[PDB]
Amino acid sequence: AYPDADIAKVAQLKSSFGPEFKVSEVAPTGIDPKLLSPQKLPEGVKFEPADCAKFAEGQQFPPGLQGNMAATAAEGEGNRFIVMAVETSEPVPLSDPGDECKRVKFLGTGARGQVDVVESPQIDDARTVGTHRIIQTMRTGELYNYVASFDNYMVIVTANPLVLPDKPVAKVDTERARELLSAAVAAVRA
Repeated sequence: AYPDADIAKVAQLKSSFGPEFKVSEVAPTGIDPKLLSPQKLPEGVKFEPADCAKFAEGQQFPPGLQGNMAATAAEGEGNRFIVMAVETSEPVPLSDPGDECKRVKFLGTGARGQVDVVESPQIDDARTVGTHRIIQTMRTGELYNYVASFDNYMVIVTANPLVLPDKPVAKVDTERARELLSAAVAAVRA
């Protein structure tokens, strides 16, 4: 379907960031599901709605998947953006909450937080899902995740405030994150 698709083409998105950004890259290499999924929630935390517990974990990559990943990341204007492109031997099941689970809260001794579905862009022949994770750990850590799924490809944009010692926090540029997702999918596909 996507004959010339190549996760290595995420390198193209370097040119999507101005001189105020520091850009880095991860060359194509075997997948590491731990680097791809949101960080694991602590044990014993309780969920609300309780039936929405799975969606709190965000996009998962099953431990059996084979595949490769490449990434482009940028830090600047008080944000970090990571654009990851993944190709697997079969499609990754997409995490896609219904309205019942568009907000999940959780609470435990080590942690408390919230995972909301947020607007994500329409991308031709792809499914897209956006979330906003706000996590307090023993304190607040925040990020936006945008996922695009097509065939055996998955593209993930993660955007978070830079939290630097003794500096104020900036708001996340979610507009830029969403445009990075569209641009990355178009770059990877052709």
